[PDB]
Amino acid sequence: SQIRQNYSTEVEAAVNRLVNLYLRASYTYLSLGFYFDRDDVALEGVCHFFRELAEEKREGAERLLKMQNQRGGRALFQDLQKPSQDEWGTTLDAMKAAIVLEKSLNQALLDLHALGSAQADPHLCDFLESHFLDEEVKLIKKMGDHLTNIQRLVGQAGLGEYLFERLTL
Amino acid sequence: SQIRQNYSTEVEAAVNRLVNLYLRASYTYLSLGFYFDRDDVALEGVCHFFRELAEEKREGAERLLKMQNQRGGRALFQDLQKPSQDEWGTTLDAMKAAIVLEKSLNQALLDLHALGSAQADPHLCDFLESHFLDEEVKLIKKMGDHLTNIQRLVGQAGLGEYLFERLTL
Amino acid sequence: SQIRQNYSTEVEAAVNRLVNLYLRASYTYLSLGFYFDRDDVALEGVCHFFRELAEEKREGAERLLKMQNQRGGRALFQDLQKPSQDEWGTTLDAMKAAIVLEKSLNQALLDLHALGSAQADPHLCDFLESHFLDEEVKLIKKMGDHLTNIQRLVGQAGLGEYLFERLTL
Amino acid sequence: SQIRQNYSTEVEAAVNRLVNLYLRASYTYLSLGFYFDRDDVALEGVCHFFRELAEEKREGAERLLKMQNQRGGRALFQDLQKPSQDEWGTTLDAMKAAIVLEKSLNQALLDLHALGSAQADPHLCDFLESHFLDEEVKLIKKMGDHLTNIQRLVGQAGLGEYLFERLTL
Repeated sequence: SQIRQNYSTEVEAAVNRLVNLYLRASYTYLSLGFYFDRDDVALEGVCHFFRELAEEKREGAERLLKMQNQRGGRALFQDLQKPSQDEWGTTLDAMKAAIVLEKSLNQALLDLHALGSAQADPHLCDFLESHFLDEEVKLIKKMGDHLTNIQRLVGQAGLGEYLFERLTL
Repeated sequence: SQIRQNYSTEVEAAVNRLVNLYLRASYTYLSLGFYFDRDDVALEGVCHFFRELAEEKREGAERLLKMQNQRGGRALFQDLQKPSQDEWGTTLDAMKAAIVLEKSLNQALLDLHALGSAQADPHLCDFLESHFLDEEVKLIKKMGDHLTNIQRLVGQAGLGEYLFERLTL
Repeated sequence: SQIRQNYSTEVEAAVNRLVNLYLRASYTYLSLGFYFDRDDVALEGVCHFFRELAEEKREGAERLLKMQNQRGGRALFQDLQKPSQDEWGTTLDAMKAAIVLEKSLNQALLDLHALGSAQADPHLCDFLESHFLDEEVKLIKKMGDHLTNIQRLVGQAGLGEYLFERLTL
Repeated sequence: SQIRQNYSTEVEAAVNRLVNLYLRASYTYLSLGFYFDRDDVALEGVCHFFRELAEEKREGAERLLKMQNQRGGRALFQDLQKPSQDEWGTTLDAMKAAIVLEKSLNQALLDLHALGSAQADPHLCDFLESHFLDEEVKLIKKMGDHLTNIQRLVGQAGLGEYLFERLTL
């Protein structure tokens, strides 16, 4: 590549894997969202929460792909594996699964940042810090907040799950 | 002081102690507010309530400091002791601690008013009446109202604490 | 903490100490500001300068406290020690004391950044860089500029101090 | 008087004397203001300062006269003695004379408040507190501030007096 400069093949490959992770997360949130739109689940506020997150993760993947091209790397796409569950249980179960998912994305971000630091790639480090690391920390705090409120509420579970959907989401 | 007139050294000293009390209360409310912002507490309406009060108490201290200078007294600052607790328990526990705190501020206000009356300092008495005594009485009534509603609600405690935060605060 | 990830206990503790430092600085600027509001000092522009800084330092402490909660650390508050002086002398003396104070805050920021780098905590490093390090450098440059102008002016000290307050502050 | 209630003859008489004091102060400020409008003094900002105060004192006297009628007392007017000086010297001399004058008004206000308290006349006490006592304290603080700045400036007296008039008044 005529433009490629200070961009290691290790970072290029790790960026492609992170793209796959973000598209996988988007797919998981798509499944979470439509599960809560089932007539026998019917928690529209929970559906909207996860569908919003599906779009966020997809836009994350696109920003990584744009940056890959800006640095002169080459995007490589792999199969997207299906979400880990077909049915997601209660709002509590779903929010726990979502926190687990975001923490695995955050760890991938941190690992890629460590690689960029080891390769002395400051543009990559700045890119992750500006557009991903703070967003992950804020999102995980929000999900933690939600988890705590769901748990406080489902100590009469049906009533609690309805009130959280109506008054928080 | 060229401007000092009818302003006793006893009142000057008591004003400085009241400034310390108001800054201490501000600090306590700062700790109360961020406790309820913890991910394992997560009651944003309670956090906002106490953070608003932290600002009110700080503005109280500043008004006392401005008046101290207007009368020709000299502000003297002392160490600010840390809040009495590191963790504040439930919304009920926190609102009880807050009422206790405001009643101690109110008693300090009343004692300073009694001193000004004993020293025949009508400007001081009017200053306390216009800017502090009514505000304390209104605030304590509001906290009493909140206490009663929290108590009525936590007769299913988790559900009650969530509903109060969502629908009152 | 359910949300805590890549956040060492050493950083958590250093963040709490930085919160104490910023609240102490806020308290110092409160004392500086009201000193210049004394009827026998009467430099309103200097009072406004330091009172503005008291608010900035308080907002700094609050941003650190918010970030502490976002990462899953636990805020711990300690006694706030009183400012180092009761009377601050001339505008020159006060601006020297203020520069000394800001450089000690800056050094604490730099030490915390070094700790985060040693712990491979890029979210912390980015947080300090975005919200604190540039603000400190700009503020210290401004105080240096002010110091130089005060010094040029007080080579007829009373006249110089009045003109600086009227025409710069 | 059909309407007179809880209004002692001692308070009625003291209100009439305070009216004379306020009209005398108004007259003094009229003389101060036009002295600084002399072509051989020519400090227009000082002239405007004292002429503003002449109007304030006149409005004070009118408010006392209105209150006298509201309580059913009878206004009695006496000769107004001329100001104590024909020429007022420098801005420094004039501001010292003005502070002396305001402190004598303040002491008269405080004495009348003490009389009302001794006569258990709360309407009188409230009237003085709302409309006079705070205004006097603020005005005396401002004059103290001005005095300090004039003194700092006239440590090159002609230049100092010009700069104060131009940049403060």
